[PDB]
Amino acid sequence: SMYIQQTKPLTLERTINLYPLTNYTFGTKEPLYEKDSSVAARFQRMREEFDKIGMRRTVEGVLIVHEHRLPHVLLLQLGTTFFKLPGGELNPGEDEVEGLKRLMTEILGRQDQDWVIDDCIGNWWRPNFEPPQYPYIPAHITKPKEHKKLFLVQLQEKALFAVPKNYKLVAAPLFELYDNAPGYGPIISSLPQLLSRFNFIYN
Amino acid sequence: KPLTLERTINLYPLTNYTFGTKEPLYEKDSSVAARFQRMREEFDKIGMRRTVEGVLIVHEHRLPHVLLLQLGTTFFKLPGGELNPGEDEVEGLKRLMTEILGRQDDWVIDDCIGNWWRPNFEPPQYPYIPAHITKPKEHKKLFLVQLQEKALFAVPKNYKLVAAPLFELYDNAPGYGPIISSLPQLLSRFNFIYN
Repeated sequence: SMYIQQTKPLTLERTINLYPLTNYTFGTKEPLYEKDSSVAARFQRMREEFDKIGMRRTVEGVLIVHEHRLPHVLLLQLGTTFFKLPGGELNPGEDEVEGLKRLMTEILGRQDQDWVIDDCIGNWWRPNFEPPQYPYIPAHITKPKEHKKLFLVQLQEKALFAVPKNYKLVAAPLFELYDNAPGYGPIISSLPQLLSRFNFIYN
Repeated sequence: KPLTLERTINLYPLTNYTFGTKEPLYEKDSSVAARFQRMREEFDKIGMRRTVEGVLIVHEHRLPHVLLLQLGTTFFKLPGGELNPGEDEVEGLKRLMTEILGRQDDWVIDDCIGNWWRPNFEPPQYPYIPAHITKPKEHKKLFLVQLQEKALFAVPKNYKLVAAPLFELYDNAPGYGPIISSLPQLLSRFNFIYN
């Protein structure tokens, strides 16, 4: 009866399976402390390291679930108001995906689980030892101080995480992130646009 | 590296392309009111409006620029338009590209870059489907269109084709709208080669 069809290229249509938020639960592991204690000290360390080992390379993972067919991104919350993606700083000679895998495990990994990381979703660059970041390398900037790379991390149907005691794991709908740098910063707030190309299935 | 981890794209100078001039193209709707009425009437007929849009990119001194169509001082748009019922999205975009930028006298489209959704017969659009919206009235799909090394475009008299740098678009929703101004973000995953 039926004819056999191709296969669409995954560049044209990238399909991702999403599962209920209630399929994902977490436990508690030992606290993970911030290396820097202030915004002034954060850019001092960044400056000190740049003179020695060059541009900082950070990688971040975007984990997506659904609740009633609405995509939600998983975020780490430190002390109510500071939201972040799981991820961090690569070591100087470290591969990007392997690095993110190590950092994903450090921050979310159970203690008794392999990460599927096959999609780059965007890049952000920091021209100066200062807050501003851009989804491009700004004109005339030859040595940016940080390169931040974002990846989509696909979840299995069910996952159990272990989260450092000082953090909470939350789930934010794309409509709460959209146009909301005050609440989530310029990177997390633009995930709705960065994620708009994926064809999500709601399982 | 897999194409899902690294898309490498070839960019060429803006001096590798010329503009031509053909006959004026006029919009199917004569006003803003009339534009949202036709959408209403057609949704009754054939359902959700399907539109497709192309992002054509060049470089100027190692800097990426998006090609936009300008309708006099303030109004900017991407090349694209409405698909016919049951039309292939990529073939439809190719038809619409030629209708706009092709002359009287060969588009490479391999990447989807974004999706936008219109919940009501009104201006606001979103890069996701809003809560409780089961019937969006328009679905807009965006593709990176890959340019040949050199090309000749034909631009209708009432339009100007302009090359907009990404820094001009970024965080400039009032100048360019929520879609055009978010193209820097949508293009950030690509690895551009400046030939």
